[PDB]
Parts: sequence; structure tokens; C-alpha cells
Amino acid sequence: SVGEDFPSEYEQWLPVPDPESRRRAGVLLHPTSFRGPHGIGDLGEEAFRFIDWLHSTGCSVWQVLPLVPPDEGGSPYAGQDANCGNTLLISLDELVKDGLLIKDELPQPIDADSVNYQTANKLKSPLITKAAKRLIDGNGELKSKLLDFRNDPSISCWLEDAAYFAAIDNTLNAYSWFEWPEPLKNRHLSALEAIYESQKEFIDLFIAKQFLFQRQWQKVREYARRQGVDIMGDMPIYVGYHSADVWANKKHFLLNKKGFPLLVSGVPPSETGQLWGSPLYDWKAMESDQYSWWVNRIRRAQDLYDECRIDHFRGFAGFWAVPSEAKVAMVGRWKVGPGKSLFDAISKGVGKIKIIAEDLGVITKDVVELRKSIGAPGMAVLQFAFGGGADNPHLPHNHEVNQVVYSGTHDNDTIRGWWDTLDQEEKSKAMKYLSIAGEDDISWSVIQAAFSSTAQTAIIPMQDILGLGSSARMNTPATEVGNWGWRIPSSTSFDNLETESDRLRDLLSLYGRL
Amino acid sequence: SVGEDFPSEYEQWLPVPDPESRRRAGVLLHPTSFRGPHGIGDLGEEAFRFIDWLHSTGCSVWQVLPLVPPDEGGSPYAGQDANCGNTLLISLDELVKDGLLIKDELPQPIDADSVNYQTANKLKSPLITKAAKRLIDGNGELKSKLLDFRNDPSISCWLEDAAYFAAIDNTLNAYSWFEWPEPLKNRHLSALEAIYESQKEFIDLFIAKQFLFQRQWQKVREYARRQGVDIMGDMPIYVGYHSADVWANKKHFLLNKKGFPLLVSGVPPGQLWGSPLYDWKAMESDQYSWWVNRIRRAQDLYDECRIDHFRGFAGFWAVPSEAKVAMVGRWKVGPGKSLFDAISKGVGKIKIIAEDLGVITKDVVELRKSIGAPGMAVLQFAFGGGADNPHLPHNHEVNQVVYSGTHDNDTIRGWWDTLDQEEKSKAMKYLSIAGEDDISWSVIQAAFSSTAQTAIIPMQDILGLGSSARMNTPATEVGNWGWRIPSSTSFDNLETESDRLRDLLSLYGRL
Ligand SMILES: *[C@@H]1O[C@H](CO)[C@@H](O[C@H]2O[C@H](CO)[C@@H](O)[C@H](O)[C@H]2O)[C@H](O)[C@H]1O
Ligand SMILES: *[C@@H]1O[C@H](CO)[C@@H](O[C@H]2O[C@H](CO)[C@@H](O)[C@H](O)[C@H]2O)[C@H](O)[C@H]1O
Repeated sequence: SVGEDFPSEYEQWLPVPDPESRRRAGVLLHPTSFRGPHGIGDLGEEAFRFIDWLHSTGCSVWQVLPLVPPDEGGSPYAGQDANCGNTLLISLDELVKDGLLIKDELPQPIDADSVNYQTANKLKSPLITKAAKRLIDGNGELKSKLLDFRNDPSISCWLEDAAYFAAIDNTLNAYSWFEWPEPLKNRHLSALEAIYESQKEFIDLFIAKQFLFQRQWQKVREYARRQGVDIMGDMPIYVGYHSADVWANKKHFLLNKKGFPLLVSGVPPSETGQLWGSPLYDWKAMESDQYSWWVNRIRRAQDLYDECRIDHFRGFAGFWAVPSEAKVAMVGRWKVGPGKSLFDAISKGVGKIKIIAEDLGVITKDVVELRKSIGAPGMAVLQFAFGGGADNPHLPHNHEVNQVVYSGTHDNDTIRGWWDTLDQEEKSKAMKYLSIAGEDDISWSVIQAAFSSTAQTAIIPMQDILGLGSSARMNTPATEVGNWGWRIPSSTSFDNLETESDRLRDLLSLYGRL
Repeated sequence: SVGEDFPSEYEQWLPVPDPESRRRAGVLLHPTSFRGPHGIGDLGEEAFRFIDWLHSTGCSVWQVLPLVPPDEGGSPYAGQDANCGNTLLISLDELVKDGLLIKDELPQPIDADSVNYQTANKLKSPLITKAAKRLIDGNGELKSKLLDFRNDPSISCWLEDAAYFAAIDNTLNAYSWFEWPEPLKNRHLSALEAIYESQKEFIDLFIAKQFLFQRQWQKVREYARRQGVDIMGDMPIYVGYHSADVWANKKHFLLNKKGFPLLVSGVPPGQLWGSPLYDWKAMESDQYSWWVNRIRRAQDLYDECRIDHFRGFAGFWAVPSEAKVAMVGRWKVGPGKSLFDAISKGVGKIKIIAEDLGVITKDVVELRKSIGAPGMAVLQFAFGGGADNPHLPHNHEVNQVVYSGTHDNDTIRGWWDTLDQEEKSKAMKYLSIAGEDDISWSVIQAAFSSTAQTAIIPMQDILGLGSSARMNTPATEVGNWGWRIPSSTSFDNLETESDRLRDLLSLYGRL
């Protein structure tokens, strides 16, 4: 009460920092980029080595791209399935440790400066298949865990649909499921039973391969956790038309009576538009079963990652809808998204989640309110900070605490590449704001700025830590060829980055991110 | 409804920046520091020139120290009164424009590289007195405004008390009001009436001089507003014992039956400030009216106001008045948010800055955040300890005022010069530093680059001055509060400094 003495412990009653507010940093590196002899990175020794190296820097976050099966061009964003793992990430050496292969079966190593997906498939698939076959034919512990995995309801609600879809796709020569014969197209029960009988082996193998992915990924994830590293994933808001996700859940999407999309995704114009062409969600239909499809999707995301970015988060508040009949995106309209009620349903369904909102480009007031109402951080990207004036939200003095700052993403050139093509004027702006030593180390200047931010989380692509140029760019949007291929040079091992590790640690130390 | 079309105006529905969140910057400069011929800066031409210069830089905040009558050492923090203005800031030239003096009456100029208060008083007081006398003897517009000022209830609730207190203090030879004879000490009504009769002239002149201060300060304030400059003031949480504030409001303080403080202020290690303390429960019973009036006066003087030792609203150190050292005290519970609720109901929206430096407790932070008041960061304190130091830029908050230093710190150049090596190498890593000559611009730049919404720089640092321009050194009794802009440096002569500031404000979005 007012005017009275405090207890003797008043002087010691200091403010304690909230542990959920802890400043941190991390590295963006997709596992396909790891070194190794089999044409593609994988979840074996290089993953653990990278985790050790990451830990040694003081970083506590590892961000990956979606771990789904990619398209033939390698893209993790136009995947074949929203919940399955990319089986080409499976490590053959780890299969040997599991007793599912022997050393003499391993293929001769190949040089692959960049990932060629066709080549990695030819090399690895037969062996993964053979391992899966031995797993299914065995009795004993590993087989017993396959069964737990298979009969786990949170797995089976997506895994059986995915396996049947893949069995049918394998059996049929057809562009997409729109062209399937009606009983398969529309999942007649006795058609599905007939598929299980006739493609039983394929289905059991597919399931086995997903188990093996899951097992290897969970080991990487538990090892990260033991080293104090959280794993941050990514998911596109939309899924592709030719997938189990759509085919097994037609009523949750905006399709006509024949299963063809009424409306597809995109954004309006600086252009004639941009037509992505994904089917759109039927959000009122989803509302009627408490958003169960999205709840399951997040449950799988939780299973894979500690935290997850959602690409095109703005779509939850309002989305651009183009007539499927159209060739340009400029003919669409904006539709009302589900807003917070979706996230309420997810919370009741799954508990606490950690979502990052990709909120780049021009966005509307409702996007910002939705993001803030669920407490999700947005993004800042230093590479975008030097156009326009001092109100540019990517400039450090405009950063927020509840935010993730990047030097650049997988969609941007490396900092060195970006610097090299930077327009004079943007460059002189940058020179004033950044602390730049030699232009060779331009990537460290940007890294330092990212770390000096008030944003709680700073993420740096591995390409920038390695100071690489444009040829190490992961993706160039709106190109159909030559993306997703980057690998750590075969020369650079995690034993050979002590200087880089020290330099990062010193910066994290200085800006309070350790 | 979910899935339905938005109106056609969706694409244009962009986020608007909130105007209350606008990033800005300003300069700390007390008006006594202005150049001029009369021994001290004043509210005349130099104030308006400075405002013009400030506007030309892009700054939109001018912070002053308390404008109260100071003690004999010049200190605005151990003032004679919490609500009166320092009459020595009154401009003689502005009195000539008001027709209360003529040019021929103005004194010969004197050299005063620093403010000598005794010298400014000898020079200016007779003229201010004479002006006040002509004002009271006149019958026109100006006289009519004096009367409105005098009879305005929001003025008279402090001004009459202050005038009588000063009249008695002038009439009596006594250390403090504790030694006054009982009827004066305890404000017997017929004693006060006797004072009005016998000191009528002194009282009317005192009131007239406060009117003239008010008039000149309000003109400076309006001129600032017209040039897009808000004025930020300061007030110590506590007032001095020998003041009208205590004497006319005894029940609101922790005094014994004889009017001697039971407990006085300070902080532990000790430091004994020795001010009387508030009787917060007694204040509670008239809805904190004393504090409400105080804030009303602060609103009248400033757009925004810092409160020195804000932590005292949540918990305060209380020393027995008996004592010579502060280490034997105890912590007592402050009024918290209920005070600020009362202020809001009384006065409406306020803009308060919490001085929250040093070691502070969890309740201090919660109170500050619950009323939405910004705290402080001071770059000069940022390089001791580790990376969790709250004064480092990466730990700043938006709702915060960042300083390079305050009036209690050395200039950046002076500070740099005495900085110990481990702290100095730390600074070199965080700051962008060129030559030691421009060390103050390195710190200014860091301040401006902060996420803090408001950045304030002492004029000494803009001028790149050393330790001799330090305004105050705490716990010293002599040589403080004297700094003046060198007579050579005019606001016409700071184009380079203006440009350099504008460029930095432009870059960090504070224009
Ligand atoms: C955000 O999502 C988009 C998907 O629309 C990704 O875009 C990449 O992938 C698509 C599909 O493979 C491709 O057509 C684009 O050219 C490519 O940029 C982004 O990478 C994600 O960050
Ligand atoms: C905060 O308030 C204190 C008052 O306790 C000021 O301290 C200065 O003034 C006092 C009173 O004249 C003097 O004793 C100190 O030595 C001096 O530091 C600060 O200046 C204010 O910021």
C-alpha cells in the first residue's frame, strides 16, 4: 500500500528478460546443396556436420526450403505432394547403417557440381527401392516402427491418399488426374480397392520410402535440437492441381462439376499481371469442417519443423482470383480470405504454432492486422532496402523486433551478385548506410547490418557466408530452367570454415545474438 | 463473408503511417546559453534565430531544462519555485517592443563568455522591475491582459502563493520558512492580509514579472509551433523545502507537526538529495490535485516534458531527515498508475518522458509501459558491460528517446578523451568513426540511426566542443550551468552543421 515500506528484497527485484524474446541468427541452406558422391545432398553425415558447424558459429536457426518431392525442374514450390518428403534426400550410407543395404551395393561416386535431378534419380532410386523392399520383407525392430508410422492416424490421414495417388499416376499415362477415367478420377471405393490389389507392391514401397525419409529427417532434427538449433521450414500457401491434396479433397477447392478449377491463383500488375495457376481453396467449404485440411497440414509442418514460413501469407486475408479460362492475370478479382478464424481453428486443433509471414511487395491493411493479431513476424530483406527513400521498410531503422531479417532469400542473387549489378544511386545509397570495407567482403557488410538490426531473428544464405557470386544463386523467378541446382563446392568442407565461423561468432557476440 | 468479392477499392487500401509514430530529432539547448550583451541568454531575438536554424536542419524538437528560478549557483533543478519562470530570461529588447522600456535605457553590453548570475541580475533586474512598474501603472491593452492572467484560476492557484512566499522571504531575514514566526509560517489569514498591505508593491511587481515571462515564453513557444518545432521541458519529481509549493501545501508532504520533514529524498549506493517527500495517501484524498495543477502548468509551458527520477512514482527511497548519509533509508511504495489516471481525468492527454536511467526495478518498467511513456537511452553509457547493455542501438525500442548525452554528461569529445581503453575499442567496433576531431558526429549518427522515435543532441556536440562546454558535473557545487554559445558562433555561421544534420536526418528518415 501507498507510502508504506517495501520488503527488503526490493533492490533485487530487477526486470528479467523474456526468453521468448531472445535475439538469434541462422543460415538458410537446403539439404540438396550438401556435398556428396550421389548427385545431390542428403540427410546423412553432411547434415550432422553442418549442424556442428552451425552450432560452432553461435547460430541457433537452420532454415530449409520445402522438403516435399520437387517438380522435374527441382522446384520445391511446385511439388508433387504437400506432405510427403523428397525421397531423393534419403542417405544411402544411413541405409547401410540400418542394415537395408550393404557397402558393395553403393554406386560409384559421380561429379555433380550442381544437382541434376534426373541423374540423382537414376543413381539412387533403385537402391532406395531395394532398401524399402528389404524393410517390408523383414521381421524385427525396424519393420515394427514402419507399422507404427503407417497406423499412426496423423500419418495415415495424408499418407494413404498420397500413396494411392502415386500408384495411379505411375500406372496411368495421363497429363493429370483431370484425364483419368471416371472411377479413378472420382475415387470410387471399389476402384480404389482394385488399385490396392493391383498396385499393392508399389503402395507398400511408397509408404516404406516415406518412413525412411521420416526416420532420417527426425534424426537430423533431434540432433539439431541437441545442439540448440531450431529448424525453420517453408510452405507455399497453395498446392498444385495434380496432387493427392486436391484429388483426395475435391470439395475443399474451387472446382467445377468435372473437377476443373473455376478460378486459379496469381497477382495483378508493374506488368500485365502474374498468373501462378494453382487451384484456390473453397474457404467457406473448409469453414464447415473447422478447416480440418489446413489443421492436418500444419500438424505435418509441426512434425517436420520447429517453425515455418508461409509463402504468400497475404492470401489468408485476401486473394487474387483469375478465371481458369484465362491467359493473363489482369482479369481477376480480390476475394475475402478466412482471416483469424483459420488460426483460431489451428490453435484449437494443434496448440501453439510458430509461423513466419512472407509479407513482401505491396500489401493491404488487412494483411498487416491479421499478421499482428496472431503475433506472426514478417520479413525484411536488406537487398530491397535501397530503392526509394528513407521510409523503405527494409532499411534497418525501420525494422521491428517481431520480424525476421534476411540479407536475401533463395529468390534473390547472392549479395556479391546483387552488388555487381546494382544501379549507381542505389549503390551510393547503400554505401552511406552500410559499413563497407573491401568490395570483396560486401556480403559481410550486409551480414553485419542484418545482425545489427532490432529484428529478433537474422537469417543469412550459405552462399553469402561463403562470399559467392551470381552463379551460386538458387533461383531466378519466372525462369523455367537452371534453378535449384546449387551445391556447396566439393572443396569447401565444414572443417575448412573456422575463419568464417569465428567471424560470425564475433558479430553475433557484438550484437547480442548468442 | 469468406470467399466473396471485396469492393473495387481493395487494391488502394494501403497501410497508412500513424502520424503519432513520426521519427524525429532535436537539440538540447537551455535558453541561458544564447548569445547576447546582457550577461545571460534570453527569450528575445536569439531564441527565434535558433528556432529558425533548428527548422533549417530538419529537427522538430527543442529540449530545455526546467525554466524555474534557479538557485544562486544557477541550477534549474534546485529552484526557488516549481511553477514560476526565471525572470532573468526576460528579454530587454522585447520589453522595448512592448513599450515598457526605451532604447536609451538599455545598459552598455558586457562580455560574459559564461553566465554569471550575480552579474546578469545587477544588470537586468532594475530594468525588468521598471518595466513591470510601467505595466502596473498603465491603463491599456497590456494592463488588461495582466489582469486576465492574474485572475485566471489556473494561474492563481500557484501564483498568489508564490508571490506572498517571495514577499515574506524578502521581508524576513531567516534561513527557511521553518524559522518564520508562527502566523507567517502557518499562513494565518490576517497575517497574509497584513503582508499584502505592507508588501503590496513587491507582490504586484512579482506578479507583473511572471506575466512578462509568460508573455515572452508563449511567444517563443508559438513561434516554435509555427516553425514545426515542439518544445520539450523537464521537471524534477521533487521540489525544494523552502518554496511556496511546500509552504502553501504542507498537508501534501511528509512533515511533522512543526512543519519539519520526517523523511527526505535520495538513493542508496549513498546519495542524499534532502528534498521533502510527498504524502501520497494524503494526496490521494483530494484526487492528487497538487500534481494535477503541476502538470497543468507543465502543459502550459511545454508540448512534452521529461520527469527526472520518474521511478519515484513506483517506489522511492526515504531517509530520516535526522541523517547525514543516504545509506540508512528504506524503499516506500509510490502511487503508481492511479496518479496518472487522476492526471488524465484532470488534464486530458499528456506527453511525458520517463527518466529511467541507472538500476531500476520491475514495477518501474510496468508503470512506464502502462501509461505509454517513453524511456531514455544514452549512447555515452552504451560501452560498459556486454551486448545486453540497453543503451546499445540494437537494444533500443521505438517508444524511446535516445541521447548522445544529457546536460549531466560531458560532451562526446570530453567523454571520448577520458574513456578507458576497453570501452574505447568496444565503441570503435559499434560506431562508424573517422578522426577523433569528429567523434561527436559519429555518436550523433548512431543516435539518428536508432529505431528510437526521438533523437536529441546537446548543442555542445553539434558544435564539437570539449569538456569546458560541459553543462553540469553532478555532485559539484561550483562552476555549473554557465555554458554559452561562443560569441563568435552565430546561427548564420552554421550552414555546414545544418547541412550535415539535414543529410543525416534525411538518411535515417527523421525529416
Ligand atoms: C514463393 O512461392 C513461389 C511459388 O509461386 C516460389 O516461386 C518459385 O517456384 C515457382 C514454382 O516452381 C516458379 O514458377 C517460380 O519461377 C519460382 O520463383 C518462390 O520461390 C517462393 O519463395
Ligand atoms: C535530475 O535531477 C537532479 C536533481 O537531484 C539533477 O542534479 C543536479 O542538480 C542538483 C540540484 O541543483 C545538484 O545537487 C546536482 O549536483 C546536479 O547534478 C540532474 O541534473 C537532473 O538531470
